[PDB]
Amino acid sequence: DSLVFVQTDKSIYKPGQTVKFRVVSMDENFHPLNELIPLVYIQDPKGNRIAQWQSFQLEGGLKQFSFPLSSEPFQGSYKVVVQKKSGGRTEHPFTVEEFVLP
Repeated sequence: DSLVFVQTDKSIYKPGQTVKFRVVSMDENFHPLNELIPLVYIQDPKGNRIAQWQSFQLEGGLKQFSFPLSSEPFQGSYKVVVQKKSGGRTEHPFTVEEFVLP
């Protein structure tokens, strides 16, 4: 039983930008944990797993990832999903949008 959570460097990204997120783990008293996470992935508005990293171990209590969005990506709400060994899961949404007219 540890506290894992996800954080993106932004809440809203525009086409062409690289999404950067961090997976963090800690215990009560906020002690950093070098936890081995079984799964973390990004899901787009259509429900696709456009990126996925397996069996990685946190260093210093966290691990950073990045995902370069294409120039014409689906727009709307995405989500980073992390699955911890204990079977617990955590979802962190983020959006990608810009709109046709400036």
